[PDB]
Amino acid sequence: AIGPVADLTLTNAQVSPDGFAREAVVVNGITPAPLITGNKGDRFQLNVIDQLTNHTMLKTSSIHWHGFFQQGTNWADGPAFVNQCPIASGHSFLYDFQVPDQAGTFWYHSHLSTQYCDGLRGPFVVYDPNDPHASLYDIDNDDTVITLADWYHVAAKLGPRFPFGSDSTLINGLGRTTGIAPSDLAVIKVTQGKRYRFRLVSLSCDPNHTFSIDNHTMTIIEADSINTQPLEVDSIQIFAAQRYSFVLDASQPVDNYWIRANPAFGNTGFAGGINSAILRYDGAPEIEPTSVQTTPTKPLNEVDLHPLSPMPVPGSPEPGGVDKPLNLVFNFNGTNFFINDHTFVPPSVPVLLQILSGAQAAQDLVPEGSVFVLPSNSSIEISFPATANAPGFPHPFHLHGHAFAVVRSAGSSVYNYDNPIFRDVVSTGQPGDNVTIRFETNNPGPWFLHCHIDFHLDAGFAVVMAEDTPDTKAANPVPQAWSDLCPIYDALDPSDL
Amino acid sequence: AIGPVADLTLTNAQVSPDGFAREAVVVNGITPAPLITGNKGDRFQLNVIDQLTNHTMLKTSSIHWHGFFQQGTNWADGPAFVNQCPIASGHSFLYDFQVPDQAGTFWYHSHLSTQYCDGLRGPFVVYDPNDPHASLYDIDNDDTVITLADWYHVAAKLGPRFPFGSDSTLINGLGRTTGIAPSDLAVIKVTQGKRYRFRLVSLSCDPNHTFSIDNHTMTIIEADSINTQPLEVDSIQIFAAQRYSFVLDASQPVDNYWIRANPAFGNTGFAGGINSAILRYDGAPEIEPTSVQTTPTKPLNEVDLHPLSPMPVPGSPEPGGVDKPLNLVFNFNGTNFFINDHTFVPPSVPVLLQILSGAQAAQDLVPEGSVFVLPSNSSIEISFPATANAPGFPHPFHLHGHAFAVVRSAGSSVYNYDNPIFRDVVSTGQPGDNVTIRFETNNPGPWFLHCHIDFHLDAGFAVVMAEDTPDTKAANPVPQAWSDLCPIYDALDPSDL
Ligand SMILES: *[C@@H]1O[C@H](CO)[C@@H](O[C@@H]2O[C@H](CO)[C@@H](O[C@@H]3O[C@H](CO[C@H]4O[C@H](CO)[C@@H](O)[C@H](O)[C@@H]4O)[C@@H](O)[C@H](O)[C@@H]3O)[C@H](O)[C@H]2NC(C)=O)[C@H](O)[C@H]1NC(C)=O
Ligand SMILES: *[C@@H]1O[C@H](CO)[C@@H](O[C@@H]2O[C@H](CO)[C@@H](O[C@@H]3O[C@H](CO[C@H]4O[C@H](CO)[C@@H](O)[C@H](O)[C@@H]4O)[C@@H](O)[C@H](O)[C@@H]3O)[C@H](O)[C@H]2NC(C)=O)[C@H](O)[C@H]1NC(C)=O
Ligand SMILES: *[C@@H]1O[C@H](CO)[C@@H](O[C@@H]2O[C@H](CO)[C@@H](O[C@@H]3O[C@H](CO)[C@@H](O)[C@H](O)[C@@H]3O)[C@H](O)[C@H]2NC(C)=O)[C@H](O)[C@H]1NC(C)=O
Ligand SMILES: *[C@@H]1O[C@H](CO)[C@@H](O[C@@H]2O[C@H](CO)[C@@H](O[C@@H]3O[C@H](CO)[C@@H](O)[C@H](O)[C@@H]3O)[C@H](O)[C@H]2NC(C)=O)[C@H](O)[C@H]1NC(C)=O
Ligand SMILES: *[C@@H]1O[C@H](CO)[C@@H](O[C@@H]2O[C@H](CO)[C@@H](O)[C@H](O)[C@H]2NC(C)=O)[C@H](O)[C@H]1NC(C)=O
Ligand SMILES: *[C@@H]1O[C@H](CO)[C@@H](O[C@@H]2O[C@H](CO)[C@@H](O)[C@H](O)[C@H]2NC(C)=O)[C@H](O)[C@H]1NC(C)=O
Ligand SMILES: *[C@@H]1O[C@H](CO)[C@@H](O[C@@H]2O[C@H](CO)[C@@H](O)[C@H](O)[C@H]2NC(C)=O)[C@H](O)[C@H]1NC(C)=O
Ligand SMILES: *[C@@H]1O[C@H](CO)[C@@H](O[C@@H]2O[C@H](CO)[C@@H](O)[C@H](O)[C@H]2NC(C)=O)[C@H](O)[C@H]1NC(C)=O
Ligand SMILES: *[C@@H]1O[C@H](CO)[C@@H](O)[C@H](O)[C@H]1NC(C)=O
Ligand SMILES: *[C@@H]1O[C@H](CO)[C@@H](O)[C@H](O)[C@H]1NC(C)=O
Ligand SMILES: [O-][O-]
Ligand SMILES: [O-][O-]
Ligand SMILES: [Cu+2]
Ligand SMILES: [Cu+2]
Ligand SMILES: [Cu+2]
Ligand SMILES: [Cu+2]
Ligand SMILES: [Cu+2]
Ligand SMILES: [Cu+2]
Ligand SMILES: [Cu+2]
Ligand SMILES: [Cu+2]
Ligand code: NA
Ligand code: NA
Ligand SMILES: [Zn+2]
Ligand SMILES: [Zn+2]
Ligand SMILES: [Zn+2]
Ligand SMILES: [Zn+2]
Ligand SMILES: [Zn+2]
Ligand SMILES: [Zn+2]
Ligand SMILES: [Zn+2]
Ligand SMILES: [Zn+2]
Ligand SMILES: [Zn+2]
Ligand SMILES: [Zn+2]
Ligand SMILES: [Zn+2]
Ligand SMILES: [Zn+2]
Ligand SMILES: [Zn+2]
Ligand SMILES: [Zn+2]
Ligand SMILES: [Zn+2]
Ligand SMILES: [Zn+2]
Repeated sequence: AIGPVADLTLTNAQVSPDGFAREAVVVNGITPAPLITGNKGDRFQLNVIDQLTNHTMLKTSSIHWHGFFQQGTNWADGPAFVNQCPIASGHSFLYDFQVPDQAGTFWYHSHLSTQYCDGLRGPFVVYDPNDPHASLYDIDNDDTVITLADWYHVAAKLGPRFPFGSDSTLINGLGRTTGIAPSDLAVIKVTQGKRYRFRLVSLSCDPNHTFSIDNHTMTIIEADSINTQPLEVDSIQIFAAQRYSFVLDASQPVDNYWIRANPAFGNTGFAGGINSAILRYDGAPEIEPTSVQTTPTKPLNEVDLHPLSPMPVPGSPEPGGVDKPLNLVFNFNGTNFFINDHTFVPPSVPVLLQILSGAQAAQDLVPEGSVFVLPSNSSIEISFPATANAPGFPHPFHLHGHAFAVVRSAGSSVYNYDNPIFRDVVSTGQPGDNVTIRFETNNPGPWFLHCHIDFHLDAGFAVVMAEDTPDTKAANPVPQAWSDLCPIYDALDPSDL
Repeated sequence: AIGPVADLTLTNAQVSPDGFAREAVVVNGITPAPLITGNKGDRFQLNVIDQLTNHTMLKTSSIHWHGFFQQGTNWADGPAFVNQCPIASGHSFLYDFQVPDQAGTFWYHSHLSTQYCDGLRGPFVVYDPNDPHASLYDIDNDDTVITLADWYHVAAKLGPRFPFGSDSTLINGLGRTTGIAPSDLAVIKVTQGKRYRFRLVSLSCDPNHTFSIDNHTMTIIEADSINTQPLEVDSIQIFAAQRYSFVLDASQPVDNYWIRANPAFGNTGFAGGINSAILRYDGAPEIEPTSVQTTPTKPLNEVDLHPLSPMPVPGSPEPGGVDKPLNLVFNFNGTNFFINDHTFVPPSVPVLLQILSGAQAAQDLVPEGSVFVLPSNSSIEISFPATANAPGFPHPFHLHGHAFAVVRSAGSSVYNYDNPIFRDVVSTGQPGDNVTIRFETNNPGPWFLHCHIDFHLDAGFAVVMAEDTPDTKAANPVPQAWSDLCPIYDALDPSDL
C-alpha cells in the first residue's frame, strides 16, 4: 500500500477487468483505486490531483472517505455541493484529516453524481496496533483485503438511469462476464494452518451481494469499522458500501475453493465462473476450483451482530425516546426519488459554505425542505419505513459523520435498545420493515444521509442532516484551498464539468 | 348493453376520464369499451370495424375475448401473430364464437402490442339463466359491473418501456389524478335492503389493485368466470385481467361510502379522492363520502377459494404427477423478458397459420424455443418459480384456451390436489414462491401463456402452448375472412401499422 501521505492522481484510461475493454476513471492508473493504509491516530494527507479529460465521465471530481467521522474537518468529507464544490481538471486539492478514535475497514470513492461507478472507488484500511482482535488471526495485510465491485460495460451517463444489475462482478478488480472467452479470475492465496483477517469491502454502485467461500466459515469481528463480538457465519449478504472483517482459518485440505459473490439481481449465479474468485492454498494446482457450495446453515443476520465494546444506545428505551425523532417517508415518481416530498437537488453554493456564510436555520438553507437542522449534543431517532412507492428496495442508507445504533434491523420486528450493532450503512429492507437507527449529535456540521445505490442518490434520494449550525464555523475552520474551490468550479465552461 | 351480435368500431379520439385530455383508442366512441353481454349458450358475432387513424397508437388491431375457451374457434382468440394477423385500418373482421359451457364475468381487449393500454379494453358478461348463485342476490345488470383501469397521460409507445404505475386509477371509467382540480368520481347507486351481484373486472395494463368498500363486506361467488363457494372477505387484491363477482348486501345506513382501489405502486393512497369512487345509497346527498377505512380482518386469500362444483385436479396427487410437467425459468436482461432463455418475438406467419400449413413439431414452429408442443388429452403441470431475475413481480400469468387448477398459490407452500380454485389468471408471487398450475389438454390449438402486465408481454414475457398439433386443422376450420387477414396485413406500408 500507500498513505497516510499520498498523491491520488485521477485520469481517464481504458481498462478490461472482465475481458471487455472500456474507458473508465482510474486513480494512480488503476480501478479499483489503490489501497490507502495508515494506523489509528494517523494524520492522512491525500492530495487529489485531477487530470481527468473525459466530460462524459465528468472532468470534475470530489472524494469521500467513507466511514471516517471528519470531526472538525467537515470541509474534507467530499459530497459535492454539501461539503465542497468539485475539484477542476488541471487542479489539485489536499484532503487533510485525522483519525484519532477509529480503526477498521473503510473505502473511498467519488461523491460527485455517479462517477464512482465509472471506476473512482477503492479500499482504505486503518490498522490498530492494539487491535483487541489481534490474537484471533496471524495474517492481515494488503493481500487480505477483498473488494466487491459491480462493473458495467456502458458508462454511467450513457446507460439506463436505473440499470438492471451490472455486466460482471469484480472481486479484487477481476471477474468474468457472460461471454464466450473466460477472462482471468482473482486468486487469493493462503497457506494451510494460518488464520487470516479478510477485510471485505463492498464498492458496489447498486446491487448487494451474497458472499461465501466454499468449504469454509467466516468469523465476523468488525462491521462498518466497528469491532464486534466474534460471530461465526457461512454466508454474508453485504450491501453497497458496507464492510466486514472476518477471520478465515485455512484449515481445509490444500486445494482451490470458490469464493462466491452473487449479486441480488442482474447476471446471477455462477455459470462459467461468473461472480467468483479463487481461494488457493499454497501448493494447489493453478486451475479453477471444482468445490461445491451448500445452502447456508448460519447466514449472517444483522440482529446477531453486537459491538465488542459496550456502546450505549442514545436516548431512552421506547419508540420516540429521544430528543428529535424523525420519520422519513420515501416516494418515487418514475425518474426521481423523494424523502418527505422533496427530491434532493444539489445547490450551487455547497451547504457547508451556506452555513459558514451565516445561514443557520432550516428555512434559510437550500435546497429548501431537504436540509434538516439538528440541535447539538442530542439523541436522534430516524426511521426509514420501506415501501413499494420506493422501488429498487432494499435501499442501503448511509449517514455521514457518525456511526448509528441499528435499533431495528430489516426482516426483524424487534427493537434492541440494549446492545444493537453500530454501523454506518444499513439495509432499509422491504415493505413491512421499519428499519430504525439512533445517533448522538456529537459532530458539528452538515452531514449527508442518503441511499448508497449511486443511481438513486443521483436521482435525488438524499437529505442533509445539519447539526449544530451555530458552532459549525468555529468547529470546522476551512483551508484557503477549500475556499478557492467554488470560484474555480463556477468559472468552468459546461463542457469541462 | 350490446351483443351477442354487435359492431365494435375502433377509432381514435380525445378523452378525459380523469380531467386530463389525451388522444386514445376508443370503441363505439368510449373507453373503457362498451359492455358486451349475452347468455350461456349464445353465439357471439362481434364485427370489429377498424377505423383507427393514429399510427403512434397502432392503426392495426386484434381483439381477444378474455376468459373464453374458443374451442373449435382458435382463429378467433385474438393474440397477434399467434392466432391471427392484425386487422387493417379501413377493414372489418367478424369474430364468431359460441359459449356453450361457460357463464360469468369476462372482458375483451386489444391483443396487439400495448394497444389495450391506450384504451381498447372493456367488460364482457355472460349471464346464466340457471345461475346456481341466483338466490344470493336481487340485482345484477349493466349497473353492477365495476371495472378497474390504470390510466396514463402519456401514450403507451411514447412513455417509459416500463412505467412506474399510472397517473390515475379509473373505476367505471372515472377517477382523479394528483392535480389541483378534482375531476368527477364514478358513482355506483344502490337501494338500502337490496343485494347486488357486483362483477369486478381488472382491465389493468400493469399494476394490481387492492379493492375494498368502506363499511361493507363482499361475498365472493365467482373468480375468473368459475363459480366459487361463497367466501366473505373485506378486501380483495385483484391482479391485472382477473375477475370476481361478490354479493354486496346494501344493509348499511343510507349514506355515501368510499369505494377504494389502491394500486400496488405509482400514485398510491387516497389523498384528494384518488383511487376512489362512491357507493351512494339512494337518498344520500350528492356529495363525497366521509366514510373511513379500516385494516382488513378478512382479506381475500386465493387458497380460501374453492369451486362451487367439484372440479377434479388433472393427474395424480404429487409434484410431477402428470403427463407433461414443465418448469418455467424467468429472466430479464434490462429490456426483454425471457422464459427458458427465450424472449418471445412474434413471427411473421401467425403460429396457427404455421400449424395449418403443416408445421406440427416444436422444432418446425417459430419462434424456435418459445413454442411448446403438447400432446392431446393429457395432464399438464406448470410451475412459475418467482425470482428477482424477473423484476416487476408479482407477474400475473394468463393461459388462453382453458381454466387451470392453482395447485399452489403465491404466499403459500401448500399443494392442494383436492379442491383448489380453477381460474385463468394467477399471481406468480415473489421470490420464495413457486406458483404451480395444472390443466388438461382438451382444446386443440395454439394457446398463448404470458404475463398479463402488457409492458412485460410486449418485452417478450410469453410462450405458446400448442396442443394437439395433428388435429388442430380439423378442429379449427378458418373462415375465408381470417385467411384474408395476413395478405392484407403484409401489404401495409409501415406507416399504416
Ligand atoms: C469518454 O468516456 C465515454 C464513456 O466511457 C466513452 O464512451 C464510449 O463511446 C463509444 C463511442 O461512442 C461507445 O462506443 C460504442 O461501443 C460499442 C462497442 O462495443 C463492442 O461490441 C463488441 C461486443 O459487445 C465489442 O467486443 C467490440 O470491441 C465493441 O467495442 C458499439 O456497439 C457502439 O456502436 C459504439 O461503438 C462506447 O460504448 C462508450 N463507452 C462506454 C464505457 O459507455 C468515450 O469513448 C470516451 N472518450 C474517449 C476519448 O475515450
Ligand atoms: C396520435 O396519438 C398520440 C399518442 O396519444 C398523440 O401523441 C401526443 O403528441 C403530442 C404532440 O407531440 C404530445 O404533446 C405533448 O403534450 C404535453 C402537453 O401536456 C399538457 O401539459 C399541461 C399539464 O401537464 C396540460 O394541462 C396541457 O393541456 C398540455 O396538454 C406537452 O408538455 C408536450 O410538449 C407536448 O405538447 C402528447 O403528450 C401526446 N399524447 C400522448 C397521450 O402521449 C398524437 O397527438 C396523436 N395524433 C393526433 C392527430 O391526434
Ligand atoms: C415507523 O416507525 C415510526 C417511528 O416509531 C412510526 O412513526 C411514529 O408513529 C407513531 C405511532 O403511530 C406515532 O406515535 C404517536 O402516538 C400518539 C398517540 O396516539 C399520537 O398522539 C402522536 O401524535 C403520535 O402519532 C409517532 O408520531 C410517529 N413518530 C414520528 C417521528 O413520526 C411510523 O409510523 C412507522 N411507519 C411504519 C410504516 O411502520
Ligand atoms: C418449482 O417446482 C418445480 C416442480 O416441482 C421444481 O422443479 C422440479 O424440481 C424437482 C426437485 O428437484 C425435480 O425432481 C426430480 O428429482 C429426482 C430425484 O433426485 C431427479 O432424479 C429428477 O431428475 C428431478 O430432479 C424435478 O425434475 C423438477 N421438475 C421439473 C418439471 O423441472 C422446481 O425446482 C421448483 N423451483 C423452485 C425455485 O422452487
Ligand atoms: C466441501 O464441501 C462439500 C459439500 O459440503 C464436500 O462434499 C461433501 O462431502 C461429504 C463427505 O465426503 C460427501 O459424502 C458428500 O457427498 C458431499 N456433499 C455434497 C453436497 O456434495 C466437498 O468434498 C468439500 N470439498 C470440496 C473441494 O468441494
Ligand atoms: C418527477 O419529479 C421531478 C421533480 O419534481 C420532476 O422534475 C422536475 O420537473 C419540472 C418540470 O419539468 C421542472 O420544473 C424541474 O426542472 C424538474 N427537475 C428535474 C427534472 O430534475 C420530474 O419531471 C418528475 N417526473 C415525472 C415523470 O413526472
Ligand atoms: C363505518 O366504519 C367505521 C369504522 O369501522 C365507523 O366508525 C367506527 O364506529 C364505531 C361505532 O360508532 C365508533 O365508536 C368508532 O370510533 C369508529 N371507528 C373508527 C376507526 O373510526 C363509521 O362510523 C362507519 N360509517 C362511516 C360512514 O364511516
Ligand atoms: C436483451 O435481449 C434482447 C434479445 O436477446 C436483445 O435484443 C436483441 O439484440 C440483438 C443485438 O442488437 C439483435 O440481433 C436483436 O435484433 C435484438 N432483439 C431485440 C432488440 O428485440 C437486447 O439487445 C438485450 N438487451 C441488452 C441491454 O443486453
Ligand atoms: C450534553 O448534554 C448532557 C445532558 O443530556 C450533559 O449532561 C452533558 O454535559 C453534555 N454532554 C457532552 C458529551 O458534552
Ligand atoms: C383420454 O385418455 C383417457 C386415459 O387417461 C381415456 O380414458 C379417455 O377415453 C380420454 N378422455 C377423453 C375425455 O376423451
Ligand atoms: O458514501 O456516500
Ligand atoms: O389476456 O391476454
Ligand atoms: Cu460511501
Ligand atoms: Cu460516507
Ligand atoms: Cu436506493
Ligand atoms: Cu455519501
Ligand atoms: Cu386478457
Ligand atoms: Cu386471455
Ligand atoms: Cu410481468
Ligand atoms: Cu393473452
Ligand atoms: Na408513489
Ligand atoms: Na438475470
Ligand atoms: Zn483511451
Ligand atoms: Zn483551471
Ligand atoms: Zn445476540
Ligand atoms: Zn418544499
Ligand atoms: Zn457521532
Ligand atoms: Zn444486556
Ligand atoms: Zn456546539
Ligand atoms: Zn455536458
Ligand atoms: Zn383529435
Ligand atoms: Zn385496405
Ligand atoms: Zn378452504
Ligand atoms: Zn433457441
Ligand atoms: Zn380446457
Ligand atoms: Zn376434499
Ligand atoms: Zn385430437
Ligand atoms: Zn412507425
